[PDB]
This record gives sequence, structure tokens and C-alpha cells, in this order.
Amino acid sequence: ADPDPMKNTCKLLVVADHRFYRYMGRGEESTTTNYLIELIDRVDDIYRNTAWDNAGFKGYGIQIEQIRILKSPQEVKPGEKHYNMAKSYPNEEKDAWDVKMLLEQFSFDIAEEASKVCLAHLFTYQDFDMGTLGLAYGGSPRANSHGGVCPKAYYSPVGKKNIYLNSGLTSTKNYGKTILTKEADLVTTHELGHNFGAEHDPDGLAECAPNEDQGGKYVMYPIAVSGDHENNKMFSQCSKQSIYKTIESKAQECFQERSNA
Ligand SMILES: Cc1cc(COc2ccc([C@]3(C)CCN([C@H](C)C(=O)NO)C3=O)cc2)c2ccccc2n1
Ligand SMILES: [Zn+2]
Repeated sequence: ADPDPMKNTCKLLVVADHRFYRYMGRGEESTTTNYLIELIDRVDDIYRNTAWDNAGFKGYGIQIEQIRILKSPQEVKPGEKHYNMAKSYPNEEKDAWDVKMLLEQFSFDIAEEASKVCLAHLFTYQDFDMGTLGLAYGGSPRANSHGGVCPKAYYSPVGKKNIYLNSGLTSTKNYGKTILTKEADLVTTHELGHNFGAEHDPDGLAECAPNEDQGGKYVMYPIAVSGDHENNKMFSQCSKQSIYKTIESKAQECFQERSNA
């Protein structure tokens, strides 16, 4: 405990694809960057005020190091794909990519940039099937799965190179409409939660999945309940415990000193 102030911030590479630029940024850089800057700051407030050990072990947050703004779609040769290409993959007739394949593609395409930052996060605007809002590596119960804060290499047999699992993505479009900013905040918080090591809160542990009359669910709950209840913007005890196991070691590995605001 007692956090290193020279290593308490996970710097992010934030990427806005052409869809986000056009539909959230109104085709303007200022509008695009302002949205992301304010979102990450509000999310940072949640992380910073969180005591991972319920004591004084808090002060860990996130800050943007760079914001890449893709104003137009990535042109590709027949048979070639890129996370910022115009068409969705694998079904170009759908509004969005298969979310898992998009996250994989993003990681592949920005691997070089990702190797130099604590985390890389893609912000897009596409309607993933069945209400999916985001995805991220880390905090997954699945076998052989890994990822999260600090670049972790994975040799892609298909890609023929190393990609890094310190990535995640957020879409601000769901069911044909732009989601509320209060809902966007929760999605990114959730995904970065996986990056920090938390898994979904299980119903089987009432402490980590309270009823609506007890403050509601916490941010790592697998279902988007509302954002209206008091617990929604907080990390449960389960999340805190999981994130506390590796946060210090990870911090020493790739966290940096908070640049002031
Ligand atoms: C808008 C919002 C978001 C959260 C927590 O964040 C998510 C984000 C995505 C999902 C879903 C829809 C479920 C599963 N999912 C993917 C696969 C995922 O879990 N990524 O990490 C999603 O896109 C659920 C909660 C909330 C948590 C508790 C209460 C209200 C909430 N409102
Ligand atoms: Zn999740």
C-alpha cells in the first residue's frame, strides 16, 4: 500500500475512428477531443477516489497521453481489413463489426503504438449486435485469456507478429441512438475495469451485486442496468480485491506520474 506518486497514473492512447469523428465529433476535431477529454476525466474521478484496500490505498487514475483522430476511413486493398476501414467486418451489410473481431483488429493495427503506453482505447460509433457497448482484455474468466494495463505480448499466428493486450474499446451508439454521456462514462469505466483486472460482478455474491433498493449494481455488473442508482458509478468490493492484487506491480511496470490539471 501507500502508492508511488511517480507511478500512479496509467497514460492512455485514445483513438477516435472515423465513425466517432463524424457522428460524435460532428466532423470537428475540437468537439471530438473535448468529448473524450471530459469523459476520461470523469472516469478518472472514479478511479482516483477508489480505495482498492478500503484504507488509504487510492490515488490511482488515468490520463490521456495522446488522442489519435481518424477523420476518414482507412482505405484498404481487396481482402485486406483495418479497424478504421469503411465497411463492418465480417458482415459488411451490418452497421457494426463483430465486437470481438474489432477489438482484435484494433490491437493488431496499433500494436506499435500500444507497446509504448499503459493502455490504448478505441472510441467508435457503431451499433454492436444485441446491445453490446464495449469490450476489453483482462478481467476475463475464460481460460488462456490475458491482457490489461501494461503492454503484454501475444504472438498472432494469423497476424504473423506480436500484438499487445493492453487494449479495449467503447461505442457510444446503441439501438440506433447516441447513448447518454452518463451511460458512456459507465461503459468506459467498465472496460477499463477489465484492463485493471476486474471481472464481472456475480449475482451469487450479494455484497458485489446489491438489489436496486440497496444502491443497485456496481460498474462491473455484466448488464447495463441504468446508471441511475448510487452504486452504478462505483467499483464493488469484488472488483477492488481483484484489481488490488496486481495494481501495485503493474503500476511499477508501466504507470507514470500524474501530469497536473
Ligand atoms: C450504461 C451502463 C453501463 C454499466 C456497466 O458497463 C457495462 C458495459 C457493457 C455491458 C454489456 C452490454 C454486457 C456485456 N458486454 C461486453 C461483452 C462486456 O462485458 N464488455 O466488458 C456489454 O457490452 C454491460 C455493462 C452499468 C453497470 C451498472 C448499472 C448501470 C450501468 N449502466
Ligand atoms: Zn465486461
